[PDB]
Amino acid sequence: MEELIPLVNRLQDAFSALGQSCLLELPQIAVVGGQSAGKSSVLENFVGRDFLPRGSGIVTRRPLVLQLVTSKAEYAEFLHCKGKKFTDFDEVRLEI
Repeated sequence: MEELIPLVNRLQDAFSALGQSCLLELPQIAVVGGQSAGKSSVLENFVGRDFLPRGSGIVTRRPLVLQLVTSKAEYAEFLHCKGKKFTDFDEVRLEI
């Protein structure tokens, strides 16, 4: 169809910021894998940049909603970082 993924992204974003995500958990993809499965590398190969935390033991302690949008430019933005544009993906991991 046309504009389904970006539309639901807006819905997810709208549901994300006003914490009432109990109504949510609506259709979307959830990533499940062992610590040794290397699921982090798969995601990093999608973006084409390293931006996920690395360290001994589990580093991901919060559910990460990763919304990928095709664009000519390359940057990232956090909802809790209103208006700020990240161009350094090494800064992105540190922010997470």
